[PDB]
Amino acid sequence: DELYRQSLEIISRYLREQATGAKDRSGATSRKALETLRRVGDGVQRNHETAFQGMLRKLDIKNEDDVKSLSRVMIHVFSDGVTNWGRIVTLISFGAFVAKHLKTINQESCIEPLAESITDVLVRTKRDWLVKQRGWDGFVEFFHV
Ligand SMILES: O=C(O)c1ccc2c(c1)N(CC1CCC1)C[C@H](c1ccc(Cl)cc1Cl)CO2
Repeated sequence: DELYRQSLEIISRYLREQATGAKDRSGATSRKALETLRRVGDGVQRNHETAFQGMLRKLDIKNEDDVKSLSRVMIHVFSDGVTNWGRIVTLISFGAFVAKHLKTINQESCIEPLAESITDVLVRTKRDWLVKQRGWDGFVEFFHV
């Protein structure tokens, strides 16, 4: 699955850099995908901060067996709705928000697994749409400014 490896690399690096605050095959897209993500994902976290605040709170993340359980509550929400790049970035954006919180409570070791949960669901349930959109090229294309 190349579409998956690439999605995991992107979402993973975004999540890791967002939490750490420090930067870390299908090259000439991934770099633009990550670039677009930083821009719009940051916007989404900013303009939607109080809703993110409240959700993180509703979630109550205290430890490792809180992230695992997460997938339940997460598939529930990304899966209810229409497919568009706007709901995908909010999916990944909140993921970034959770990652920020994890490094706060010493559970940075659960960031990569978190990025996996997110990636598994994004490409497991909308893989065909992604293929249709030409993957991350569609993403970058959609958000040009
Ligand atoms: O309604 C939408 O357009 C919408 C689209 C996607 C989306 C969400 C809302 N949610 C809910 C909102 C309120 C706080 C963000 C977060 C959720 C989610 C993403 C990542 C993790 Cl790590 C856990 C969860 Cl639970 C699933 O991703």
